Amino acid sequence: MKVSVIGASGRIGSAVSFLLAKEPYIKDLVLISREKSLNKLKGLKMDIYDALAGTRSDANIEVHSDKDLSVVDGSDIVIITAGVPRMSRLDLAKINAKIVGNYAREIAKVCDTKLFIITNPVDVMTYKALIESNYERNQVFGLGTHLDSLRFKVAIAKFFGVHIDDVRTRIIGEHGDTMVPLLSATSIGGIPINRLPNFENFPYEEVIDDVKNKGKKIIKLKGGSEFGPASAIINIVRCIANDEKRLLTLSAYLDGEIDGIRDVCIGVPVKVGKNGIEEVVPIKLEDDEFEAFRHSVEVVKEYCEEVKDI
Amino acid sequence: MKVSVIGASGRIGSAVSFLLAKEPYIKDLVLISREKSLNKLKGLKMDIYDALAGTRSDANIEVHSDKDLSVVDGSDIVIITAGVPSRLDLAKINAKIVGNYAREIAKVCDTKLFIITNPVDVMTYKALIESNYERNQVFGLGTHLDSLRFKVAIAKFFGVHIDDVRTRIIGEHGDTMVPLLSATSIGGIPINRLPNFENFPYEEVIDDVKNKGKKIIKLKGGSEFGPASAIINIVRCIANDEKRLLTLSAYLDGEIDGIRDVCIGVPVKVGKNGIEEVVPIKLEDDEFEAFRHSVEVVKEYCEEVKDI
Amino acid sequence: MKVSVIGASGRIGSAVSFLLAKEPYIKDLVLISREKSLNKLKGLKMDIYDALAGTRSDANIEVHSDKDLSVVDGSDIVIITAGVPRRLDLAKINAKIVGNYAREIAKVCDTKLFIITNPVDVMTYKALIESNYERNQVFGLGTHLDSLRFKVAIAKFFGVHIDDVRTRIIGEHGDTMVPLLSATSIGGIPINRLPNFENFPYEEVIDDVKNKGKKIIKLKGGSEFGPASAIINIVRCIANDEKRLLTLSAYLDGEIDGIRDVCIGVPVKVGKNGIEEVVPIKLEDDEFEAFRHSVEVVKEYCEEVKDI
Amino acid sequence: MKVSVIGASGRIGSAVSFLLAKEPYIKDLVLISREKSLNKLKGLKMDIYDALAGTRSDANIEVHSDKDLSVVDGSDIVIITAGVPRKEDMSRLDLAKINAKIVGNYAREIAKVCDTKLFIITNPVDVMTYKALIESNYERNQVFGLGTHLDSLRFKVAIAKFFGVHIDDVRTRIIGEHGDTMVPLLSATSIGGIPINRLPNFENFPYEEVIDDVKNKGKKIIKLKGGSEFGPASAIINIVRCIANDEKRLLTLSAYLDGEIDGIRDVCIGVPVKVGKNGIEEVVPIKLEDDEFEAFRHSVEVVKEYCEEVKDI
Ligand SMILES: NC(=O)C1=CN([C@@H]2O[C@H](COP(=O)(O)OP(=O)(O)OC[C@H]3O[C@@H](n4cnc5c(N)ncnc54)[C@H](OP(=O)(O)O)[C@@H]3O)[C@@H](O)[C@H]2O)C=CC1
Ligand SMILES: NC(=O)C1=CN([C@@H]2O[C@H](COP(=O)(O)OP(=O)(O)OC[C@H]3O[C@@H](n4cnc5c(N)ncnc54)[C@H](OP(=O)(O)O)[C@@H]3O)[C@@H](O)[C@H]2O)C=CC1
Ligand SMILES: NC(=O)C1=CN([C@@H]2O[C@H](COP(=O)(O)OP(=O)(O)OC[C@H]3O[C@@H](n4cnc5c(N)ncnc54)[C@H](OP(=O)(O)O)[C@@H]3O)[C@@H](O)[C@H]2O)C=CC1
Ligand SMILES: NC(=O)C1=CN([C@@H]2O[C@H](COP(=O)(O)OP(=O)(O)OC[C@H]3O[C@@H](n4cnc5c(N)ncnc54)[C@H](OP(=O)(O)O)[C@@H]3O)[C@@H](O)[C@H]2O)C=CC1
Ligand SMILES: [K+]
Ligand SMILES: [K+]
Ligand SMILES: [K+]
Ligand SMILES: [K+]
Repeated sequence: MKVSVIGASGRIGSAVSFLLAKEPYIKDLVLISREKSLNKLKGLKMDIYDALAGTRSDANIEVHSDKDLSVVDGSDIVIITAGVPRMSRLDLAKINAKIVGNYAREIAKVCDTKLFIITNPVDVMTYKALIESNYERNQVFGLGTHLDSLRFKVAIAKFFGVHIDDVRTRIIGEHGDTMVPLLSATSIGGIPINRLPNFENFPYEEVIDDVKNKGKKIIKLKGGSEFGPASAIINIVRCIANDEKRLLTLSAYLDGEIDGIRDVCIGVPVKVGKNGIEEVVPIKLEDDEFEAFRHSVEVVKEYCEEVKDI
Repeated sequence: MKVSVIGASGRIGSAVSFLLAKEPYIKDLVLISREKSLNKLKGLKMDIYDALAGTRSDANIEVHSDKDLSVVDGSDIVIITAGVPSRLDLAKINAKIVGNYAREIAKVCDTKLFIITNPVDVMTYKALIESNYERNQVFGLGTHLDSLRFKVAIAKFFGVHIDDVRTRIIGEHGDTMVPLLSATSIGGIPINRLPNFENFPYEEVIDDVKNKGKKIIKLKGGSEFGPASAIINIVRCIANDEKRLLTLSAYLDGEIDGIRDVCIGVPVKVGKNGIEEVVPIKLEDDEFEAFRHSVEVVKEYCEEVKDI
Repeated sequence: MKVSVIGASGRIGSAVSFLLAKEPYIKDLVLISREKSLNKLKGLKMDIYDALAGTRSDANIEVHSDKDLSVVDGSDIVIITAGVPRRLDLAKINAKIVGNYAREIAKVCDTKLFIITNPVDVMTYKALIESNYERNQVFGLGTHLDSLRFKVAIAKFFGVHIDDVRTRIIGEHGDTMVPLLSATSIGGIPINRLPNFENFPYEEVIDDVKNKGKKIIKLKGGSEFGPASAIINIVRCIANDEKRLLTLSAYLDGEIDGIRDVCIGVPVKVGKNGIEEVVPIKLEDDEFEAFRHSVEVVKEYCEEVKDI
Repeated sequence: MKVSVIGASGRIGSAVSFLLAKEPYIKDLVLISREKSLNKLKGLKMDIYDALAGTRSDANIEVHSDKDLSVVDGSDIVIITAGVPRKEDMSRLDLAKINAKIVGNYAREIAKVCDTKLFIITNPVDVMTYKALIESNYERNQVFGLGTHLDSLRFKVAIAKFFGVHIDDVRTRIIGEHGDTMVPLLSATSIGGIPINRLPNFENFPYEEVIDDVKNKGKKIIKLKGGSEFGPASAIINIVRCIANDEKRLLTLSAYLDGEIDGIRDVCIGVPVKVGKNGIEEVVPIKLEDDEFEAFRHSVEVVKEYCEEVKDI
């Protein structure tokens, strides 16, 4: 497999590149940056190679500028982590829709691939990448409410005193304040947490608000999330690599699977495999959660229109 | 961690010895068998060693007989996979086997006993009584194996990676299972809230699970790799103190409806101290009743093999 | 990746199937046996599925007899473990088995043939000829396993992790082995330079490495976990195009001292396309002479089975 | 296992915390920082936790400051990545004097709390490891640094990218100082176990150029990206794994010598060390060639001079 990370010079880009080179199935890895940042990537290449030596891993890392994206040909996934530093949730959306749109257009002129969008707003940037690439919807997806579901997993596991991996929850909709945390998909060991001791003392609304404000807290404290997002990305790349056909949650295009909702890219239950988003699974939603998903689809559609012509 | 396997010459025993030797935490593995089978273990130690050479692993594998169980001293866990393949007959014969091994082990050291011998929910109770060990240290691999088989059948009907399925079965490792369809979820999403669940043949699936052990015994001769890997998950949770909610044959002292004096498959939080608590999950109505029925039948068998 | 295991009902074939399904790249695994063992395979498929559920792995296992080998088409690799277990007579018996299998596999598709049947060098040669496959596509697990056994012996005498040891044995998987002390290392450090090499019983250890197969057969009934894990390493090298310098039974076409028309254990670069290169390392005169003798006997046995 | 990373707010420290949290044997991870960097660690703990949610891992990350180091009590290892940024206007002696006080104060206060292993990453790593062993008054088997091992992995990268081989198939050793007095052991350099002198095309290996590159690779990574993080962090994890699972592996680390090599004593320098549950369990005295052994004597002499220069800091 060959994966090209556009934005490898950044925080998430560099972490994703190192974790990706370690991945056994990743043979070739193309690190793409703006020409000015290319030296930062040279030092990433060296650093990653050193880690590969101390990880019993190997990869052909390959550092290029963004000038000619023909270096991404043969790549099965092009992870776009490139984003301007932040200026509202709409303003950065116009700047980053410019960036992601140009990257998707040029990538599509060069080859056919799966575009993994990490730039924020991730649902709007995934929609912009799909629009400008003219790629089929199975090929363009963004890491969205999955990172939120991982932060939720942490909160639940720490409260219930279990290995973080034993918790498995799902949050759909916008990677933002209009999240739709599915408490019916929240379980420790496959057992719904409502049926577990002390769920009555679980501060769910506090925990969900904290989950919503965790990205901001990490920006304010360290300067931005890097390892959490990067690990979440390696999961998706591994699913695509080994055709694992897994029910995951990704920002993908809806075309009537869930309540006839179309013309948007939002967090949805999807079956990921070698062909990207193979199907948007229409999981049965409670009435209150389905309403919240409709609302997040409304806000995301408004934002998507504000950058459709960018 | 030092783990001793009693019955390593068997199907499950040899598979579990190879897998445990590969585990990084396992530093000392003590294989044990009847003297008449000790040579089969001497070969096993060799073959596993070569496997360790080709898996980047290392382990100090000692091979001994069951005549001096002092070799199990220092064993964090002792996995008893020893036993012969009439139900009350297998419970009585394997109860002599497991009870003797537990008594002798308890005279050597204070370890945790992982009973794999069948009837597992009864051999686990026999091990606990004949050891006098604290309840938290004796546990058995019961409904967990059945839950992995159910996991397979679901993951194939719904066309997902098996590991995206996560289910749970409680009660007896036997025809009185209590499968928790309310605790069956793909991606955390209950199957009841998933497309095509209507056409999921739950009843056929659970019946095939009930007899999958007998069908492997008929086709291959006995479950070897499935049971072994299931053992390694428990050994890992104990070694790394993962404090995970699993399902094991464990002693009940009233955590679930005052049910006591029974070792049965239950939700248990497992860590460095074996069974750390019997978590009383809120069961459904039909489920809790099939669980009291499984506790009833299992208590019958435990009585039938108490004077053994 | 799709791999077919021809001979999966066997001891080695079953361990190889369980480990191959557990691998993340193996998406399809086609287990093939004679009709008389097809049921044994359908319980292996079940048993492995149960392990895959307990190993967070998944795969699509397909069980078929050897009657119609069209079930192997699409395989990147076909691992032939089918073979009468254990001299020249065994070569003839298994040359018929391997020759017919390679003939019918080559009539079904073009694939890589990983040959485990013994005499592995001779059987790899017979597979190459009877399939008319390219020489980069046919290879066997030969002296690599001897090197892993030498690895165990060295690591134990020197008190180091088994994986810290790295040695090379070339030539035949047998009594014409050519152990290369010049390549035996610990941490990359040649063992001669290490402390206490003067006390290492090299000749006794190599004699033991040669007879280790015979001893595992006498004590347990045949090697399975060692050879299976070794096979996994080779399959993984192909599946990830690791381009690792390994030792495998491969066809020589003059890379080493103009030695040709033989499939013998040699240093090769394994990758996506199989034997990408036979690397002619600098062998001492003594080692090279032993390699020439080994090649001689292997060619004698290869001629004795040239029409079988 | 409980590992305390002092200096986790940095590049090496944060990378190492993330990897250690993922390690299955790490149950407690204590991240320590200056009081002005504690927020940078509370963001780190969160980020790593999210990573542990997406890596099927779990750990109890506790975030404290360097004021009270009674928080590291119970640690099997304390990895000190604390160090000053090497500004261009800083000599070797200047950074040695600056980081000798940092490492010495941390060693003294960590010893006042408990008895643990001190994994020194701060450069000059040999001199800092020596200062930490001295000011901790610990057993010499318990204090050890990451030195020529990283230079060895970089040599491995340069070898495996020249010979067209997987990186892990190359195994080489560099002993001596994590610096210009390095002693690369071409005797201990191999591919698949085959010494590389016995390999096709060793004639054209630019070994001397390669070694000068491996000697300046850290400086180049600093110039380009700002400092290595993943290389040293992964190497650190390898050492922690050998200690935790008692693998008894022959590694190369900065360790104290008490005569194992030609009566060379009173120096923490890069040497072959069998690492296990008890840190440096033996300094293995491998048979170095004459030129190699002279170069090692030289590296020891220079490192002893650096140590005398920071003996009273
Ligand atoms: N929803 C999710 O899952 C998450 C999404 N994110 C998003 O991912 C992005 C990456 O953030 P992060 O990497 O942490 O921060 P960085 O700012 O460190 O990454 C910025 C990267 O984007 C590149 N870049 C900046 N401006 C432009 C431009 N005008 N044109 C092209 N490339 C440009 C930078 O190159 P240079 O080196 O020249 O600056 C650098 O490669 C952010 O947009 C962030 O919002 C963040 C966390 C989680
Ligand atoms: N808990 C679970 O989910 C499962 C448990 N099992 C149970 O575990 C046991 C092992 O099954 P399996 O290994 O597959 O079958 P095997 O018969 O292949 O293994 C038998 C093993 O038990 C030992 N053994 C047999 N009889 C005695 C005896 N009288 N005293 C002491 N040791 C003895 C044997 O030693 P020797 O070779 O010397 O006879 C050998 O080690 C069975 O009781 C089986 O029912 C099996 C599968 C599922
Ligand atoms: N070089 C290596 O690394 C090693 C290679 N080996 C070799 O591999 C072979 C298998 O070893 P092992 O599995 O332990 O032996 P087993 O006897 O345990 O299994 C034999 C397997 O070979 C198949 N087989 C036997 N005879 C025939 C035949 N006439 N036609 C087709 N298939 C046949 C069997 O099918 P069925 O089940 O129907 O009988 C079964 O699949 C042996 O030849 C052995 O020498 C073994 C160890 C080390
Ligand atoms: N042994 C090897 O091969 C390698 C060694 N290193 C060495 O390890 C150290 C860390 O490198 P790196 O993390 O990349 O550099 P950074 O500057 O990125 O991080 C420096 C770290 O050291 C801490 N620190 C700085 N000054 C002091 C002080 N006076 N007292 C206590 N803590 C302090 C910082 O905390 P704050 O946030 O307050 O600044 C921060 O945690 C350096 O000394 C470097 O030379 C690095 C790589 C390889
Ligand atoms: K890789
Ligand atoms: K081990
Ligand atoms: K698989
Ligand atoms: K951990």
